[PDB]
Amino acid sequence: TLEKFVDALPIPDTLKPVQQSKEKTYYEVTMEECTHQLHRDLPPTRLWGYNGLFPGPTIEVKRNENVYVKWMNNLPSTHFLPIDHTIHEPEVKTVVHLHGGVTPDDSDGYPEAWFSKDFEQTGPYFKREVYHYPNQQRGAILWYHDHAMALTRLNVYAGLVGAYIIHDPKEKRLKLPSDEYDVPLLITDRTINEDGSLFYPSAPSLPNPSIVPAFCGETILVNGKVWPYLEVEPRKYRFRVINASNTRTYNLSLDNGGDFIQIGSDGGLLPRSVKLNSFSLAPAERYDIIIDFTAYEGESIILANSAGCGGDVNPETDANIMQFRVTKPLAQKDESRKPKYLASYPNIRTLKLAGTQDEYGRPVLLLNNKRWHDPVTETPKVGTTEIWSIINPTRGTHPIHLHLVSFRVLDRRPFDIARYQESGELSYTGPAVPPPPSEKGWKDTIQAHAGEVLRIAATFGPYSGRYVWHCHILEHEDYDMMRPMDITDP
Ligand SMILES: [Cu+2]
Ligand SMILES: [Cu+2]
Ligand SMILES: [Cu+2]
Ligand SMILES: [Cu+2]
Repeated sequence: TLEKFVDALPIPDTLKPVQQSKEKTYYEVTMEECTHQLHRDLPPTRLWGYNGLFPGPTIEVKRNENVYVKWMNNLPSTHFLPIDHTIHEPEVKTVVHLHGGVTPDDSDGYPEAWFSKDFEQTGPYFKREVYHYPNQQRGAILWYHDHAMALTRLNVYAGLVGAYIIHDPKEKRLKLPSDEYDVPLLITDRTINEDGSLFYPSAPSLPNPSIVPAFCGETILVNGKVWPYLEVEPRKYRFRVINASNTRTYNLSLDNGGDFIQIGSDGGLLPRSVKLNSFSLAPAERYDIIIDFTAYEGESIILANSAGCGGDVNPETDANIMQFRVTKPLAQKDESRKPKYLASYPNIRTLKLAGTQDEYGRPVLLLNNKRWHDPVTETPKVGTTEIWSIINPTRGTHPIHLHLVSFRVLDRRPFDIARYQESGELSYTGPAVPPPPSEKGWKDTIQAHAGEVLRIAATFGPYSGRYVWHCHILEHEDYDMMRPMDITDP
């Protein structure tokens, strides 16, 4: 296996605008086939990257900045990863979803709004080349990634992911670590062949290739490098932790026993910070955290992982994320702060997660037993608030993502799965459990654990139109755990 901690952590450059005035900002981003070395001891890997970079450039914007992005496809006309034609016209389709963006529906990256190279061919919902991000929303860690119909697991795995940070200037009074002490950590597990090429499985009378129900990579990367190290000064740092992996959930900790200070979730700052010894981070979740290296001068500290992916973690491989080396000399005094008080925050629908089987014996994962192409059923009225009760009788956790909105977690409550299985009866085996401090703020991707009913409260706005909701395990999303969502307007 590849030698851990021999490559420095890349920090993606911040994208510079093509045009910026006091009232509009214009970006252009091209998807390019490119080659990048993922580890000291590997030949360069063929990847698909935004602006030919992996991860894509970090986009930084201000709350309410009027932002436009022209996302362009400069990619080959055939894919280099295994395509399964049975889960359903150009072979390569792309569309960019700004995950967590409060976005009008024609700029949200609808799966059927894809386009091929140079917009030559476009899907049925294609409408515009330049996407509009009004950014009228809390400061927060967003990220952007491909969302093309039936291809999302492959296009993201190929490298099409990037960070997107909304800065709210009113938060600058909290004096949280900033500038070079504010670092995104995009975590992606991959399997890499001896020759440096990406491996993605082509099989689980099955079709060949065949989609797989889950992908667990052999190696962990952060910001596009295998098991990297980051030299840090002995002071406070802010890290924007993004799980950009297809399937893998991480459970992070520090091997010197230190704590994290969580300050933010998907939808922005928590109401109050939380000292944590460890945390779970499923696909597309983000943790905004502070690590205080002040008391750890000279130490090497491993960011460790304890969560299995198709088996227990391997102490020599996926038990490891990255290594901090507290050996950078202090440039200036640490003027940053770790406040404990961060922010002040002032119909019912029932949805069933379940899996069936297709004609080939493969599992198909479904929301409410509906296919993607079935007529829409989740149709809340713009401006209305709903409580969604998400019932999970399956064996595993599903990280559920609702587009457009962020939501509040009400509670989780266990139920007997065998009983529910047959009579369809919701017989609770314990009291509801309110969200921990980590989930007392705003979320947009939420772990619905096995054998539990999860309740969330969302207000559906400010925009109306056609959106989606789905599991963010991309191997589930593509087959077929995704549904349209119409926010209706009278
Ligand atoms: Cu996403
Ligand atoms: Cu999303
Ligand atoms: Cu799922
Ligand atoms: Cu989505």
